[PDB]
Amino acid sequence: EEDTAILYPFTISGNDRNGNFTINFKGTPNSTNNGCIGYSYNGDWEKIEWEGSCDGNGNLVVEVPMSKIPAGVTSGEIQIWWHSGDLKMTDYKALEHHHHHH
Ligand SMILES: C[As](C)(=O)[O-]
Repeated sequence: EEDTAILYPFTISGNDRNGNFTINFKGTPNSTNNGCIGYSYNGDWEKIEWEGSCDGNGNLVVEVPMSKIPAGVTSGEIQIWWHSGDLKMTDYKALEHHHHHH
């Protein structure tokens, strides 16, 4: 699982579930891609799947409602699974956290 995916750990509030978890990916223009927002919940690893294509500028914005992550969850990993060309996460915003991946 971890070993074949490209990994981006995160932590969040256990309580606040307003808005979206928004993720910016940069990659080959017109590539197709998928992955998840994974997290631990009561000792299970749960996955919210995402998928999309990069546009002509190489950009892919993924939006996942925060409501999909159960209350009490405080940590996880954004993962890239399939990437037809190149893909990397550059940024995400969840709740009050504006994160840049250097
Ligand atoms: C605010 As930061 C250190 O997660 O880019």
